[PDB]
Amino acid sequence: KQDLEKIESDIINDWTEADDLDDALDFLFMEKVSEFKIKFKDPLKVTEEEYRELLGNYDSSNSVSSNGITIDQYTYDEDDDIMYKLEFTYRKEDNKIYIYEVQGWREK
Repeated sequence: KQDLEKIESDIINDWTEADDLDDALDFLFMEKVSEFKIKFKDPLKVTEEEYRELLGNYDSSNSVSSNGITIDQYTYDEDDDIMYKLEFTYRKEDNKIYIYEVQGWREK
């Protein structure tokens, strides 16, 4: 019954859908990408804090939400007068965020 040595020796875990998206964002945020759009047949489930981790340090935001949906917009002030706009379309119920759509683009 000393297989609990196996349990503490165990490496976990750790990946989650958010991590997987976050990793994509990493790519999609590069200076060379001018704009991307990702639509989800089945929405990408995510926790409130997982969602806050995906946003990381925007300068400003605005969101609007009629019916079950929230179009949430985020701004990242960049160099040479360029704003970066990230936008998440999502239903939330509750404490768990169901992203139906992510969009990115830049503006002067």
